[PDB]
Amino acid sequence: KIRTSPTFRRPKTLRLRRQPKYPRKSAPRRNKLDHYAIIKFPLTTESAMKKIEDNNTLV
RNA sequence: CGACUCUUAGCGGUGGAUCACUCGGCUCGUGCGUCGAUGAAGAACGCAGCUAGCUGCGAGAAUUAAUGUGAAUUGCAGGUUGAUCAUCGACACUUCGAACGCACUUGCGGCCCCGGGUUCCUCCCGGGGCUACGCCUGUCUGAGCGUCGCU
Ligand SMILES: [Mg+2]
Ligand SMILES: [Mg+2]
Ligand SMILES: [Mg+2]
Ligand SMILES: [Mg+2]
Ligand SMILES: [Mg+2]
Repeated sequence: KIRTSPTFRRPKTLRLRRQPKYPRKSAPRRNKLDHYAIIKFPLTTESAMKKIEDNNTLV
């Protein structure tokens, strides 16, 4: 071939993709942060009740 | 006289000594002599109907399963096919931390696979699995006017 540049760079190298012979974890972790765990409980204070009454919103 | 002061005694205060108790120490001896990338020691934050501390525990959060035991736990409520305790082999085990995508603000990514938008056509949202350094054996892809062999 021809060398038109004075510098030497590391040649392009083919690299494989991970192909494990066994998953490291037996099962995926259950999603502990779900919709039931998102909401804990509503608020019942004076400001919350007024906010529900007028602003059409929940707390 | 009366006040004040002093002494002694009774009683009452003040104080917490002495004595008697002791689920604590100290010392000696005996058997065993076991941590961690399958993530340790340590730290942080959370978890109880009423819970601050101590203790216990980890979003399955003062505990799940299993076994033994056999009618309680208790401060107040409430509700034998096994209550409560103990054992502990199944399961689970938040964030940091050797701490591991990059940094330490919990900020910013990349790749692959799923569920929402789509009805993959790409974005966007959610979920899951990987993405640290060094090193060993093997595999693949390479480099060298290094040593050569055929053209
Ligand atoms: Mg006196
Ligand atoms: Mg608490
Ligand atoms: Mg049980
Ligand atoms: Mg039982
Ligand atoms: Mg900064």
